[PDB]
Amino acid sequence: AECSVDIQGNDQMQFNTNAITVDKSCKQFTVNLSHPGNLPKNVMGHNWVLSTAADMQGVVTDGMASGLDKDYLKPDDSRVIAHTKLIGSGEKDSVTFDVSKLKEGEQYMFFCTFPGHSALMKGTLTLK
Ligand SMILES: [Cu+2]
Repeated sequence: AECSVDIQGNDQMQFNTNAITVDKSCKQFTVNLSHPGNLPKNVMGHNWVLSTAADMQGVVTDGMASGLDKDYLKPDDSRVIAHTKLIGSGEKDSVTFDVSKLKEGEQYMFFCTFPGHSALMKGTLTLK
């Protein structure tokens, strides 16, 4: 089983994957995010945030009102399962989480919470 995935967030406000499959055999799953763009995090910042499909809209909405200093995330938001930090050009960050935090038959969504980005920067994550 491949228990990790390398994802990129660029200046065109896009992730390089629209779907992630987490194999059931994995105990932990790792997401390695990088920013191959030229723009700084205050204008084109990207983070990889995971939540259930049902909680996405809430996380994104409250996230934007939180500000840059809060990584565009509502402090202690229980709806967030896992997340990388907000990164800009030339930066990278990884996040590892327990696969047991996920369940079969529930749709998950990964997305960037920087203002307006989730319009394009989002995708599905499923446990199979
Ligand atoms: Cu972004």
